[PDB]
Amino acid sequence: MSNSAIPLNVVAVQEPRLELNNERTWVVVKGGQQVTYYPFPSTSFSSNQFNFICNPPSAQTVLDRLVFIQVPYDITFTANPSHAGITENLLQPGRDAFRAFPISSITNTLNATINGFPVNIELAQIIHALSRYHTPLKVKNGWMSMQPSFEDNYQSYRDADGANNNPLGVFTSAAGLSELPRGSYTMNVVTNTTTTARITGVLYEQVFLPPFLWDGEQAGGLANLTSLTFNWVLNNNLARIWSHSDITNDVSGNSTIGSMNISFQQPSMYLGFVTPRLNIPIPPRITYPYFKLSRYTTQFQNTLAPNASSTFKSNVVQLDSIPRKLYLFVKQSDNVIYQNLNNQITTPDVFLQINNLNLTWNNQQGILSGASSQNLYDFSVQNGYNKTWSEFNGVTQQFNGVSGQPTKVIGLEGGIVCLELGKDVGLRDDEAEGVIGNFNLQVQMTVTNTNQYVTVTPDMYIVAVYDGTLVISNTSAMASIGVASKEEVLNARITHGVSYNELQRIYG
Amino acid sequence: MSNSAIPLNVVAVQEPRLELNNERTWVVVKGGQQVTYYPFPSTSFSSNQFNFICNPPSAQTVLDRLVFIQVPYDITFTANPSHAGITENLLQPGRDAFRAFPISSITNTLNATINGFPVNIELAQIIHALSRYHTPLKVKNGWMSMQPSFEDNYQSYRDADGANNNPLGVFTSAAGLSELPRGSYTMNVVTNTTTTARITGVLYEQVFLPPFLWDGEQAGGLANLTSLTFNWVLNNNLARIWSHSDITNDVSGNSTIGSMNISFQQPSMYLGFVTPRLNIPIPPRITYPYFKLSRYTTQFQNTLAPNASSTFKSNVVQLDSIPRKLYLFVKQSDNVIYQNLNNQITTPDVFLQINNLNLTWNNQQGILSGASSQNLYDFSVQNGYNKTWSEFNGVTQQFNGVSGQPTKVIGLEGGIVCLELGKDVGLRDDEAEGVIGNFNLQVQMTVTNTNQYVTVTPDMYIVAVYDGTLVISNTSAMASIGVASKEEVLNARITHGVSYNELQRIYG
Amino acid sequence: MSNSAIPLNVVAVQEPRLELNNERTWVVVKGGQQVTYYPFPSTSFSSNQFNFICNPPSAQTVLDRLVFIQVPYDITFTANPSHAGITENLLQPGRDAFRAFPISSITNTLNATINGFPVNIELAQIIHALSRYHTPLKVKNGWMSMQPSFEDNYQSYRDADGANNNPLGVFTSAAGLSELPRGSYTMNVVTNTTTTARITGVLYEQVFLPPFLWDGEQAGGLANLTSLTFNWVLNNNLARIWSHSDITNDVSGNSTIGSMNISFQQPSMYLGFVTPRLNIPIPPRITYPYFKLSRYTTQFQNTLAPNASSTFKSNVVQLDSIPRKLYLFVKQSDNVIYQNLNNQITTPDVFLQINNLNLTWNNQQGILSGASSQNLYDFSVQNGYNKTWSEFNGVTQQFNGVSGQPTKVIGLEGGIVCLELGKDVGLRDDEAEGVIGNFNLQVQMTVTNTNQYVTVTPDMYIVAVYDGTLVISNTSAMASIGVASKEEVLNARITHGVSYNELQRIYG
Amino acid sequence: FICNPPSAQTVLDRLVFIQVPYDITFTANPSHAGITENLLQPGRDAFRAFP
Repeated sequence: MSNSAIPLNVVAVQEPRLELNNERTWVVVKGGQQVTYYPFPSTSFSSNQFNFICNPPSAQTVLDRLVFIQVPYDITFTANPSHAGITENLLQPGRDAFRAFPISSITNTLNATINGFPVNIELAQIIHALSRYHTPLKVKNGWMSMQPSFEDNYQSYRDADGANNNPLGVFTSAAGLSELPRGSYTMNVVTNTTTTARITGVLYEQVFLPPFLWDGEQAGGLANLTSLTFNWVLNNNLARIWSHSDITNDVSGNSTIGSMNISFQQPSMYLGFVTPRLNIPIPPRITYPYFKLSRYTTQFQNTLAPNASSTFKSNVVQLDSIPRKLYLFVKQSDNVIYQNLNNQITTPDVFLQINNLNLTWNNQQGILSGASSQNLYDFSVQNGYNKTWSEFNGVTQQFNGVSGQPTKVIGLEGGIVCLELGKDVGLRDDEAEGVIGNFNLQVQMTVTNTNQYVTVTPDMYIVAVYDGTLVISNTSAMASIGVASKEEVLNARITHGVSYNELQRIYG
Repeated sequence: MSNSAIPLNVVAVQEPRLELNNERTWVVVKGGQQVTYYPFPSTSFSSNQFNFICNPPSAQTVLDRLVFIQVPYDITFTANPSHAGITENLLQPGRDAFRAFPISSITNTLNATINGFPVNIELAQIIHALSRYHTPLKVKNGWMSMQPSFEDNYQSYRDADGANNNPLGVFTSAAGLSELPRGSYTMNVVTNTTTTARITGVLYEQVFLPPFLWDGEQAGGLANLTSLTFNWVLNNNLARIWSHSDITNDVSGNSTIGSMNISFQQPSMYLGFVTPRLNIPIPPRITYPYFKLSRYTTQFQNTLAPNASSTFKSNVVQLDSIPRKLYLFVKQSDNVIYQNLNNQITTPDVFLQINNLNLTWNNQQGILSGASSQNLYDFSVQNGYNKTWSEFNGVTQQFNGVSGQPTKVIGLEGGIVCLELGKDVGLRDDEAEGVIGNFNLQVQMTVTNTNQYVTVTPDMYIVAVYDGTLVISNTSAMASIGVASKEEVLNARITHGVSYNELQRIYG
Repeated sequence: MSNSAIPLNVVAVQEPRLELNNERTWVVVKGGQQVTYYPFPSTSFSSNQFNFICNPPSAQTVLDRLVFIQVPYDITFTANPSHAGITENLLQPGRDAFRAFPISSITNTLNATINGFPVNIELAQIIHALSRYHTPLKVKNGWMSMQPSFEDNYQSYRDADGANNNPLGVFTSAAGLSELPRGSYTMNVVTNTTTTARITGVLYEQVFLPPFLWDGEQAGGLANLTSLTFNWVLNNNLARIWSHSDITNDVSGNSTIGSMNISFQQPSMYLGFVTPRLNIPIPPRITYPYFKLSRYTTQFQNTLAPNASSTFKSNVVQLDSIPRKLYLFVKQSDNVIYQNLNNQITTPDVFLQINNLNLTWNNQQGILSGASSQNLYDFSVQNGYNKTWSEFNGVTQQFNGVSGQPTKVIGLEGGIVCLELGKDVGLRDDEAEGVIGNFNLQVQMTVTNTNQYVTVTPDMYIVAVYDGTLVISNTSAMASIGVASKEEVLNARITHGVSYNELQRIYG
Repeated sequence: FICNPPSAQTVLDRLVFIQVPYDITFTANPSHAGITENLLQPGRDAFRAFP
């Protein structure tokens, strides 16, 4: 073992088939009596907003972390003059089902308040970008399963048809043990005929936003609470619920659908209070890890079309502590596409293809000054991108064998680049993930439009996410955002106790 | 770090791109010399039952856990009178296959014995429930691979044709890197015509039993046995092996296929016997974990069709130990569907969707009642259920273009629950999962038949599993269940050292 | 206690739902300042060979391990007389793509000298068999996604279309969240008509060989080089880079395609150097792991068609030391398939099916003699083979319903049996996977041809990874095999601390 | 009907009932036909109890 260059300690291991002797230990798994599910109905729900107020039955019963809300709906579509003619029923087999995920993609903001202190997300904007990280296949089949979940891979629905991974298709055509397309999801059709269609059935969505979870892995649930309350509020159009594919759109211009009407009925909310065993006691005061996500958008001009390039820069945005990570991407601008039921229904949620990023921390100019666009797709994947290199930089050259119509090109969805802040960006001496505060950040990346058909006005985004502890001791909830001392983030002993692979799990 | 509401300890770990220093030892992996595999041919195989006896090469051998049996078969179908025609070829491309898993669904029971003490899980029924449960896609493409294993997901084959996820499809049409359909299994067809078919082949099955694992993890193999012996008994019906879609049959319940005859030849099992290094000694008395499964059933003789709901009580059952975990699924009941070749060959293995399951403990009444079928699906995907929410509570719409024939619904698959008691049942203090004191349960559950065409008569199953240690020593095998004493569950010190996500991989 | 003498220890773990006390420690993640990536364009790249010279900035700046090289390319074709004609575009919708992975398959060898001492791995023949091995579904969509990736299942491209997993096909037809067929990759198509076609893109390639990677699973990167240099040499033929399917070509028959010219444009590597922070200091000399990939090959004069079997009887190859792993397969021979192009493009890379393997490793002289050909597959899969058993030993029955054309069999690739040395082959006591000695092995295996059309002329392969540590201390790089000694290997005390799946990860 | 108690300090009285407005259309099959009496008959027609 020694005798080669440096000497090294020697150790031996056992091929797994035979331990055989090692100390065997019998382990009993304790769990407090009375795990029960209590469904609260909504107090004071409205078309554009819902409200709940749920009290854990008693102080000292731990409430688990996964929660969700089921909301029954309805819809009616109507044929409009004068799309040149309509033959056949408005809804088609492979043409249309919900956007993914339907309820939250309409939500403006979701605020929840716990033990008297409020904690909010901004759901409408974050989710599609947040959704690609970092669901392994196993976990897209996990809890994700409840709402429709197939992310829109295609840059314009029209071209999707008629394909095997067409994002909105019938349950058949899914290949065995995979993600089923959005059109698989079930609901009644009261009636469906030319000139009119009515449809109805109850659909679930998970509450997102920390400390509530939506992933593989469980964790210790909040207790001891005295209050809770979950206020939604949904942005005003409500046409973004449904999807469409423009193949069926009339040749000159117009659509079959305009216009549509959406309901909701009282929606319940499902949570689970687990009281614990008398003998084992639970601390008087206790601390949970809580993240806190923010968005910053900046629209740019002029629009680029049909597939040309340009550059964009952002004004300096100053933050209060290094965020855990920072997402970036360039979406088709919202100010456009909120015209018309038609546009809102037809258009997909995919980004524009980043051909190079250059960003700058205060006092460092040109981080990743000349990093391969492709090399950006290298990390993450490292933080969990989970979609082939072809999705990233999406354009697929597909050719046809006949004389002599030229071969058509498909836009395939741009990328969303995420750099973990301490690890990938690089960071000065005596600074760390939750230290405070006040550094400036400015990012100038360049984008190519890929989408063939439409002239796309663009827009940039940034997302931050902050590491933060939150102590909740009944009755109150002080949550601090700078939890590490500058002089104690320098000179902390290192440790090979925990592998950095382990931290990859605890996420939000 | 401190300066929080509570002071917390600090440690620093580095990003993985540079460790870079630590004490990195070299490591020799030393497992015993002389591995080998024998092919024991079965003395006294008949048409009803197979039976082998296998003794280890000698003392000082550790038999490895993975065991499997291979068995050359032969089948002749014959066209029946007088559905004719009958035009075209008996057997079609994506209409016929084996049923998955074949030689396991036919066999009644599989008793083996170690050192004189007989362990034995009866196979029929149980396999179909367990198969779905613990396997993910990485495991499925491992050993599980040998037998046909694309488990049925269409309420009836009739509609199944011909989507890219048809359970009995040809190997072409299964996406790359997914579960392939049952018609991909090599069998060589000496002839296929109208009025005649004959197929020769050999097929592998994985002995399923408590001691053996059938999943990829490998753990110490049974040392140190002197004798071993297997025993399979096949049900006399034996036509259950083949599966065959409805579509071709007609005009009215006339199926082409009736009736075939199946023979077998000379089945042989394979065991792998390692012998450990002479230097390193193995203890004279070892203790393995040993799980014991046993299914209780009550069939009620009522019918419901095609989509009505109702409810039934499973009926009292007394027990001495609380099981580790318990499954509960209402399936289509076999007293019907065994008469006629017709029913026997074409009816798929799926179960009925559940609306609400409500269990009652001993004197509890009780319990877990108020949990939406939606919430019932949360646990488990937590112990690994591996299907979407779509397949569970399975019934899905399909849209229909052209005017004005109505859109048609498609039944998908049944939902099969499972709740490890301590984790999901809730339990009175002093009662770990696997002690011994007297208590009894009954389970009542509402259910709906979702399949579209046949009157289906239900029944129930409750499959419990008990934990205990089986101590193998030379020469004998004591088995103990309820190894903990009731006083001992109180006053057992909690260890943070072990974690719960580990115990999911120790199953089971 | 107790109750299972020998009585065992009892520890009680908590439910995952509730802890709720244990040491919550805030973990400051820290990695040194200023990561940066720089693209190294080659000077003296030529169409036949190309080579880059790229040192790190200084000593004491850790160099990352994943490196990759992108190469812009230009290809034109010409219509081949006298199959003509010949209607339709040369290229076809799903009859043509890149062979995967392209750059490596065409390149004869590749040498990357570290800190002055050269390390090289013939790349042309090794990669195809090593590829199938260590890649899960997660990783296939991870880094490796960058080049065309989808591997060959069918034995003759001719048959496969139109199949949902036919390896060359447009993006549509590929189901969601899976390995996509090689057609979907990008290439600007400038002109395509009968009698010509011109195409150009920029295609990526990971550099392969140790210490670089690969499966990430990122690890401690190389520090501290002073110089680093890469050369590739590319086989003269160069036509091997394209694919094609036999279906298009004429009956006799001539191929529609011959001939074609390929070029390159500046092609450039990409590698990023972190630099460490002032607080934490990195050692003067550090030791990495490192493996080498030998290849030994022997070919036989006897041919066998269309689907008959025989045996060999491999030439004795003598091995320098016990090697970590061995892969041994029988492929179609390289002597043929380098003449006349048509076959050279048409032929796929799949192996032949193994019926019995029996090899004389260490005076045992019978090894795996009587182990069922199925059994090898399973034991190998314990090493990650990631392909369903059906495809290993590939031959598949597919029948039809038209009276009365005979059913046809498809050839489906063979397997590549691999056997880790301590775990599978067994070793005389006193032998470990590192230890230097002098022994030689001679394989002896039967093989059956499966593909229906061509007369295969077979040949053997045997690949092995040696194990040893390499120590980089500027400016030096002594590498050593056989680091542990024989007196040392025996007597080495075994740990229970580290386990075995850990030793599964550090593969390279 | 998902309804919430007003204060949770107010006892809820035990008798509860619902009311459903409803609408039926009858029509005659041919044959039996015909038929010459009103499709609803003075003494031969009612709701089943309790409907």
